[PDB]
Amino acid sequence: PQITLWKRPIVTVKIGGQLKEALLDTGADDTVIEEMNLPGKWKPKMIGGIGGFIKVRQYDQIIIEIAGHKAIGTVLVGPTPVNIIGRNLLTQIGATLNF
Amino acid sequence: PQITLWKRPIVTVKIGGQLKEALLDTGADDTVIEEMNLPGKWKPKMIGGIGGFIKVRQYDQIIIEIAGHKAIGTVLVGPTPVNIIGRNLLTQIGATLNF
Ligand SMILES: COC(=O)N[C@H](C(=O)N[C@@H](Cc1ccccc1)[C@@H](O)CN(Cc1ccc(-c2ccccn2)cc1)NC(=O)[C@@H](NC(=O)OC)C(C)(C)C)C(C)(C)C
Repeated sequence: PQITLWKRPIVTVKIGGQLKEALLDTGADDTVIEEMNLPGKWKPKMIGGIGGFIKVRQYDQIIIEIAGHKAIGTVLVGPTPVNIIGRNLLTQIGATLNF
Repeated sequence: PQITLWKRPIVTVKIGGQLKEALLDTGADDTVIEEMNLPGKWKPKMIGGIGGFIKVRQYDQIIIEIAGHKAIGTVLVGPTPVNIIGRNLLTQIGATLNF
C-alpha cells in the first residue's frame, strides 16, 4: 500500500494476541510498544527520544503483524505515548520512503 | 528517490543557506533543527516526544531544500538530539511511505 503523510501514518498491528494502532516511524531505530504484559524473558534497556531517555523492557524474537505483513524481531515495551513501529521492523515488511 | 530503511534515512538539506544532515522522519509532526543562527522572526514553543518536552524557537515560512527538493515552511530550532525533517515538510516534497 501507499501511505501519504498528511496525517500520522498509523496502521493496525497485531502483537501478543492483541490488536493495536501503531505509528510507522522512519525516524525510529527501534520498535516501542505501550505497556503490555508480554510473556517471557526480557532485558533492561534505555532509549532516547527528543526529550530524554526512558526505561523499557527489551523482548526479542517477538511476532508482530503490521497491516497484514508478518514480521519478527525486537520489541521494546515501556511508557511511550504512542505505539511506534521502527526501522528494525519496517525493513522486514519492505517499506520505503519515496519522493 | 526511493529510500530503504536498513540505515537511518539521512539526507543533506540546505537551510539559511547552510548545509546540514537531517533525518527523514515520518513519526515527527514537526521539523526540528539543532540550535543555529537562522534569518527570520521566531517565537517560543514547546514540543514533546519520547523522554518528554523541550523548548524550541518556532520560525515560520522558512525556505529549505531537502535532497534537492524545495520546501517553505515551519522549522523549529532547539536542543534536538538530531536534525529532523517532519511531516510538515515531507508532505511538501511529496514523500510517501510504501510497502
Ligand atoms: C536513535 O533514537 C531513536 O530512534 N529514538 C526514537 C525517537 O525518539 N524518534 C523520534 C526522532 C528522534 C530520533 C533520535 C533522537 C531524538 C528524536 C521520532 O521519529 C518519533 N518521536 C515519537 C513520538 C511521536 C508522537 C508522540 C505523541 C505524544 C502525545 C500525542 C501525540 N503524539 C510522542 C513521541 N517523534 C517525536 O518526538 C515528534 N513528536 C511529535 O510529532 O509529537 C506530536 C517530534 C520529533 C516532532 C518532537 C524512539 C525513542 C521512538 C525509538
